Amino acid sequence: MKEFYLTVEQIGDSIFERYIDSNGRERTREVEYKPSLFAHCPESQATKYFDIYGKPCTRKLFANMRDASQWIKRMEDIGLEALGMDDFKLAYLSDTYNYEIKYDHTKIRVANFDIEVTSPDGFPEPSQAKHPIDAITHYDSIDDRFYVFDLLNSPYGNVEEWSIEIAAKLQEQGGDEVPSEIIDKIIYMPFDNEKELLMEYLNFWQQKTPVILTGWNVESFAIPYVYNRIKNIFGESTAKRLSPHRKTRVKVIENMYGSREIITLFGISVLDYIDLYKKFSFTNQPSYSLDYISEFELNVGKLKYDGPISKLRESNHQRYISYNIIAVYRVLQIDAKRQFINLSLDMGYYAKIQIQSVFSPIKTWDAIIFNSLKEQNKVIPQGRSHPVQPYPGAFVKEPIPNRYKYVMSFDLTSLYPSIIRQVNISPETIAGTFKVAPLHDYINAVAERPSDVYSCSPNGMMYYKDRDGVVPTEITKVFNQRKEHKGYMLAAQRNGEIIKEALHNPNLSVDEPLDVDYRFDFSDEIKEKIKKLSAKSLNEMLFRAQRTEVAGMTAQINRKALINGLAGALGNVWFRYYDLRNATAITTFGQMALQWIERKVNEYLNEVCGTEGEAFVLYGDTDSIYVSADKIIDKVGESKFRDTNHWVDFLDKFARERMEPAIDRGFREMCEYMNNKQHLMFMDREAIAGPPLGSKGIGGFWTGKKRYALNVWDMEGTRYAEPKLKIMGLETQKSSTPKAVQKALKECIRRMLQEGEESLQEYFKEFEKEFRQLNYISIASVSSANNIAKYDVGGFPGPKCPFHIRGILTYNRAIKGNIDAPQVVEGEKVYVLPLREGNPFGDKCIAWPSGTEITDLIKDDVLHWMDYTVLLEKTFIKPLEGFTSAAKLDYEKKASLFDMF
DNA sequence: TCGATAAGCAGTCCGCG
DNA sequence: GCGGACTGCTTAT
Ligand SMILES: Cc1cn([C@H]2C[C@H](O)[C@@H](COP(=O)(O)OP(=O)(O)OP(=O)(O)O)O2)c(=O)[nH]c1=O
Ligand SMILES: [Ca+2]
Ligand SMILES: [Ca+2]
Ligand SMILES: [Ca+2]
Ligand SMILES: [Ca+2]
Ligand SMILES: [Ca+2]
Repeated sequence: MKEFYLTVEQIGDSIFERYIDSNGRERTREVEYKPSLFAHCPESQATKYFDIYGKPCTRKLFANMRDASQWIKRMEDIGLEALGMDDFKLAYLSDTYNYEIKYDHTKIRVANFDIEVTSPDGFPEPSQAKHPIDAITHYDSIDDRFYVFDLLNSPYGNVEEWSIEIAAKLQEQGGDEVPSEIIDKIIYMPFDNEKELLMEYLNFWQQKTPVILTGWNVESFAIPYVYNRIKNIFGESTAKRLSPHRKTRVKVIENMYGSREIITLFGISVLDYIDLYKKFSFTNQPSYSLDYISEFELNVGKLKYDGPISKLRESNHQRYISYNIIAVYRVLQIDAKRQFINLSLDMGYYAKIQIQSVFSPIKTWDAIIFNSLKEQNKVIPQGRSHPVQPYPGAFVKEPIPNRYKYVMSFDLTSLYPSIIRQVNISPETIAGTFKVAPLHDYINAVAERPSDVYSCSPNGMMYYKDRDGVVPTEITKVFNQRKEHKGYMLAAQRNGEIIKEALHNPNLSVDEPLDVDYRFDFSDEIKEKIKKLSAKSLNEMLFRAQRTEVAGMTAQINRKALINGLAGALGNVWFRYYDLRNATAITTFGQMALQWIERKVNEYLNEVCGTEGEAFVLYGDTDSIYVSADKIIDKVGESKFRDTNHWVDFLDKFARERMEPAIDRGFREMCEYMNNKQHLMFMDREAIAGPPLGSKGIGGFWTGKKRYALNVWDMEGTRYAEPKLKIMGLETQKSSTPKAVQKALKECIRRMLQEGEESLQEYFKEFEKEFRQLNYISIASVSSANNIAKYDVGGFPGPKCPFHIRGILTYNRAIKGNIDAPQVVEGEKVYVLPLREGNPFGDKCIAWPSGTEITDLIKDDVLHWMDYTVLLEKTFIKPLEGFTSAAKLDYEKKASLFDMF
């Protein structure tokens, strides 16, 4: 097999590399790598190395990496550019793996672990590590085993061995319900003392050294705790055995308001799953506790136990260990669904970076571009310092707030990367500038044509047309990957809808789910078989289809994020290729493209309708337009349609056969006007929206920019079994909105769009009547909590204290003198509830850690004093008033002359 | 929260005769 | 009461 790296590090003048050799074995080597860097040289000096601008360079080969680094410093002292890849391990990988890396995941040791630490005096600080580690569960992907290290004797209590038999039993049998599918994969090791546990853990680690190390909060808690605890008991040298090269570093992570420490383990790639989830999931969650996320992702119930976690080991060691094991498994289950480890491996090996560098789009692109240029013997420029400067972004149209009955939307494919490719925007393709007119002059095609030679953006930039820049070349490769995965995602989605339709008529039989590839549209044969399947088999196929869609989503949306990240990186001062001329060339072109096509679409539809100056485009944001289709429907007449699907088909046909060719013509003209390299503005129909045929539903409404709701029948070619609400920006979509209120507001919107005013009024009256029965957590607002200390003046709110911070201060006074009470953590999220006048907490609100029940000794008081009236007005009535006033609708029935009867 | 801009709403402070 | 200036937070793209 072809060899591939596992990890790479620079330690002084050595590269330490772990890799898989040609026989599939894991090996380690130390290489005295001699790096090369570059200086510009005279034209008269023959060379094969040229910088990205075609200027000749001489290669300087250094005796060692320290010499190269020192040379860079002296070049800065002299005032001359030191060219080349200054991150020597990236150059090492580029030299050692000079081919497309083919990796085998089955050879990569992926470790998932979780520790338990009993602490009687609050949160066990990892930097102090003053309490015994009393459980470790460590799952190894190569062995496919859960290794459980269980401390039986502690200063906080001596316990009996954990029982695998009780663990397996149902909770209704007094068991822990450790899933049957992992029971046979548990290797249980009890220990008489903590020293023996840790020494054995280190020996085990030495034998089965993680390449990828993950878990939940492992980077911020488990790893620093283990390192520091071992350091405290045994000394530094023993603690450093967590690194295969025996090198570690305390790394200070700084943010806007403070800093924290993590432990860098040289020769390991830590991908904390909480951070993978935050980067790759495109959710914003009210809580990031593993129980919360597990419930959300997997629909598994919260791990239930009695009493505080600090007393769980002594009271119920059996459950304590079982829950530690289950916690490790839950992360594996989330990964089986979301496939973020797979994604990280894919991207990391593609870029030829340390796998953990996938968190950095700048590092990822630096390596991709470096490797690409190196293939041509080209030499990358030195990174430079730049002052942070604001720059303009997208255009967003101001909508007229209203109901909008029939709506068809259109959206440009991968806009910013398509602009880069079309215009040919790259550091080395800049050709010069032209004299800019106001943007509206380009939008209306009245400005002078920018160039007859070069490809242009309306920000004034011109670009070469003779050859693709490296940025366009490399962005295209990843775009093509993204496109393939999006195809699989949408097929799985369409396949899901076929199964949903079939589920209306399940067969009374005993059968099996069909063995099918959900990434491809179901054949006629598969469709016929599906229509004969039981509900049991259909539901299993639906689950599998949806899992396939999720896998496709992960792969596509994050490749989209990477390519959009390249466009963004051009506006980040830390990027080697930072250039506001290029960043603004993209964003300004986008503003033109949107408003240009708004004009073209209005012109086309006014022509087909025989009108003049009417606005068919009601809204647009960045690269999308929303077109009022009322007049199109009315031209045939609603009476002519058999059912909802009939007019959806009609609009689908109209969009594809009439509107898209008109849009294409408009963009081809724009390409000519800007003299671009290649026409790549591809705007396709996205949504078809409207009320159900014959209903009083309003179809859709806008309240303002980035705030709208549509009743969608078809999305990008997926024809839904049931209409789907596309709600953007409204409170139903905000993690800050109480859970039960999101739900209520969504139903109000559903009724508005699908059923009409009277239905909305019926629901509102009921919610208002019953909402005080809702669980307090379900009606609590959510907020991130920053700068608690800034606004804390002797335990009371300082000037300008935010509402949620005031709530935290209230909580802090209420729990004062309790080392056991859950502390609000700076930077994390809180639930917030308003309090009625004259409450014993002495303020108008209280807040506590999100994803948790408020502590028992104040819970009863919070419940008694919760201000339901304020809660309803602020979170429910105010947003609903916004929706209905925009839609020109009343949520309460207005008095009429009929009331006389 | 270590790892592009536009723009919405909640809330504080305080003016607005 | 509402709005503008400002902070804080959370979206859409
Ligand atoms: C979502 C997103 C978009 N954008 C910019 C770049 C996008 O090209 C542009 C439009 O966003 P989208 O329409 O969401 O995405 P897209 O056009 O890139 O891809 P597609 O429609 O094919 O799924 O907005 C960002 O800069 N960062 C982001 O995170
Ligand atoms: Ca735990
Ligand atoms: Ca788009
Ligand atoms: Ca599309
Ligand atoms: Ca059937
Ligand atoms: Ca879009």
